[PDB]
Amino acid sequence: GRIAIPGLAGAGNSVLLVSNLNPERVTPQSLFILFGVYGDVQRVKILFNKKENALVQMADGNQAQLAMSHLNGHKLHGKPIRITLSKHQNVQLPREGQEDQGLTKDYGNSPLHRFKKPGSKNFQNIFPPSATLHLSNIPPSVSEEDLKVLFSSNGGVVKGFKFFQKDRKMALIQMGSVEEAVQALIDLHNHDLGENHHLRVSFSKSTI
RNA sequence: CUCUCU
RNA sequence: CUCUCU
Repeated sequence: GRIAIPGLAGAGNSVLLVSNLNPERVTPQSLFILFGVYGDVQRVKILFNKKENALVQMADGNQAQLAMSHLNGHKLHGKPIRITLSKHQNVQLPREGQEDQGLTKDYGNSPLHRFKKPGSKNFQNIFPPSATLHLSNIPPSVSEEDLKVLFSSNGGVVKGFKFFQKDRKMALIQMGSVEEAVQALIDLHNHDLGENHHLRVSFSKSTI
């Protein structure tokens, strides 16, 4: 009789097979915002411009499971994303400053995101995609009237909005749909006014 | 000059 | 049509 495949037992891999995307319209940064709220990309391999495919490396297999749970089938920019638990474990990283520039993005020392093992404070603000938003790291350099233009730029129905007088880094906001709220996260998370002064974006725990 | 719930 | 194109 023929031989078997001993590598077929390869589960809990911490990588994701990320497939069926439109690489014409979704960047390593858009991926990084999404997968990095859910579970923290250490790397983003993209194969080439018409493979329609990527091979993501996340912090842990349970965090990869949660990212998959929110992103397998996701509606962004055109095509529905496809995902599975992969078969790999690491990516090689090409060179010191070549092709890692967009096709093997090193987030192992990210400029602005990280996670740890479960039970850390890092997990406290992960919420499922909802029409209601919770917004943070907001500088004195903007007001209510500016933040309306940010979320209106999405197209764009701002339902609701209350600034946080109690703790002035923050606001609560709401949109007319979940897809508006999702694309407002994809847009405005890390919209930079300065070196630490940028928008930070989650879905809400609670209502306005 | 760093993280996120009213 | 589902994975390392340096």
